[PDB]
Amino acid sequence: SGFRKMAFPSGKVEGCMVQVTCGTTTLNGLWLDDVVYCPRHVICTSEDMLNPNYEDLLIRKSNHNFLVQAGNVQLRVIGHSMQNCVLKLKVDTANPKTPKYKFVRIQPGQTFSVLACYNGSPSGVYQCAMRPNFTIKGSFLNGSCGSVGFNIDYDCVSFCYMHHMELPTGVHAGTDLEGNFYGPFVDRQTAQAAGTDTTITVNVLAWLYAAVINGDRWFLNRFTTTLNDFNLVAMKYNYEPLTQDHVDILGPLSAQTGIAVLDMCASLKELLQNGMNGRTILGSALLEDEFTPFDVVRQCSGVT
Amino acid sequence: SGFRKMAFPSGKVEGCMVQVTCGTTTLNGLWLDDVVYCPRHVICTSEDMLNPNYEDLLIRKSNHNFLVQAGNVQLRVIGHSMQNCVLKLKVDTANPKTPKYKFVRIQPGQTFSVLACYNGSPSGVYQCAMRPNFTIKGSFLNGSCGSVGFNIDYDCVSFCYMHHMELPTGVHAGTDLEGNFYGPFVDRQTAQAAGTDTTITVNVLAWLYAAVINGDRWFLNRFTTTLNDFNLVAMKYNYEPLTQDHVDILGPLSAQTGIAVLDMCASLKELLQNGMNGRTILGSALLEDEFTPFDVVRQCSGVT
Ligand SMILES: Cc1cc(C)cc(CC(=O)Nc2nncn2C)c1
Ligand SMILES: Cc1cc(C)cc(CC(=O)Nc2nncn2C)c1
Repeated sequence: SGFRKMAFPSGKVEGCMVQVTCGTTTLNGLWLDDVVYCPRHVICTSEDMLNPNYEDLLIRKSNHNFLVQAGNVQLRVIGHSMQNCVLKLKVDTANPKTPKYKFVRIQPGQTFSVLACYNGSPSGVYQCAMRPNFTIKGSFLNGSCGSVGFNIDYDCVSFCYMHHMELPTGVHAGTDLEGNFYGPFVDRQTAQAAGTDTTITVNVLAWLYAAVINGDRWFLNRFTTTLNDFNLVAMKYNYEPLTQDHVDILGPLSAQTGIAVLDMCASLKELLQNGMNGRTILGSALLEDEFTPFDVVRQCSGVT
Repeated sequence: SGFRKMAFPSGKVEGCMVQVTCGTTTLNGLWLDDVVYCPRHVICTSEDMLNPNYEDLLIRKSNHNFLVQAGNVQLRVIGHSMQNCVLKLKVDTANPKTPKYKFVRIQPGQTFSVLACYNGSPSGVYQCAMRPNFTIKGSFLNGSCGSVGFNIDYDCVSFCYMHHMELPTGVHAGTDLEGNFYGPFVDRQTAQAAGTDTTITVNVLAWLYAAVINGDRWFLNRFTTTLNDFNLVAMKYNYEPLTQDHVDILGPLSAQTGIAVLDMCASLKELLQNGMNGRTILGSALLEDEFTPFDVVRQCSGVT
């Protein structure tokens, strides 16, 4: 028992991190097979970032201008191309440590682990959620760009995120591995509105089930609710509307605990309307939304 | 910017995990050089665990009874010995993936990453603190025993913890890598009092400095305090007494932010006496004590 904000073991991803330098900018790259993927802003100086013409900036660069180092060994760049906001640097050597992998575009509300890196070296790993507004609340300093987000299903790493920037508000924006930004964000140093964010209702409910499984039960009540009634409360408190698809995904947790999803919704309703009253759930004094129903099942069953 | 409960990259430790089976019990082992380290209770059946005579149980076991598998390959056991609560299984092959390592005994209040494993396979990684009462609040199910805690300084892994058991209260107990339990705990299925726990004051102050660095400043006030006055408040709220050694370790964070340690203590005093008033600090609605001053400096500077 016990429930923690657990990240995936990062080893398979650590073996893919490289340092990419172009001119005076250094950031991280992801080496999979004979291709290194990195944010295209590696070709910019901070001066260019105000309004960069990436096509023009990339034309002034040749394969020999992209310095790729994997630990202490230099990779020979034999091709370069821009795909959306990522550069793909073809190298003459396939990464011997390339794990089985996929590139996936996750949905808002889904979770993933981030391996924060600097100069191609791993600094740490943490679990986070893609917010409903397509930002992430990470921990990224200058040089962290190119650090990636991922999930792991047994031996296959699904890469879902590459870090590109910090918004003026301190939240983080990035792309899938085809270079497409999550959200309306552009790789330009400009005012960028992240939309209104909401709490991931299905995740909070999943976390309440994890709390019951692990012994924290004080919030369970004698009430029930309907999806319509619950959604009027979810609206007031800036929670995502709960759908039958969300109830269906909570099925296994409802079956394991014997607590009907709408009964757990009534507990969540009372917690929203009355607060925690100075009490905690799984060591938290707020309603946690960074665990999906899949994460709860995985952690509660010990999937490796 | 941003501040997360970051774990160390687990790759170097993942390469050391093996599965150890003895009779009908399977748990995790740590393979470093030609030695596999695992909890000695691998030789017990649940029946033995009520009051085990480990010396007698181990005498009935031979090298061929310890089945050690590293992924899918079998290791040949050529020696076995018990050191405190750990078994050391000498194998005929040195782990090719053995990183530079040390065995260290951490102090209460210090933090480390745990690589949770099942059947010798990694499931996830999370950061936690050794509580002042020498327990840890982890996430461990049946089969997680032998999972280890560690810190990493550049290329050297300092192993500090090996998981052994869950107390009847749901908190976790384990040993250093020489098999010595942290705390008064015994590897026996019996009633075991974990002492009174307290909040790690120096860590909360370190986390308040991290909050100021990352923009969360609402808690800063016009007050100061003394170590004596602060400790009267720390006593009332079950916080560890702050010492000059703790103030000295907070030195770098005080210098970086320009906020005197006793001024930050006055903010902490007001937060203890008045609460958060429904506000948050770094995404938390409680005072976080699982970040040491070293962790804050490391994360705020991007150490790899
Ligand atoms: C001027 C400029 C403009 C853009 C669009 C991107 C960057 C990189 C960046 O913000 N990186 C970073 N990652 N975490 C925190 N920070 C500061 C820089
Ligand atoms: C009966 C008995 C007695 C002892 C002293 C140890 C064990 C292993 C154990 O408790 N392992 C475990 N690790 N996380 C959660 N749990 C249940 C079993």
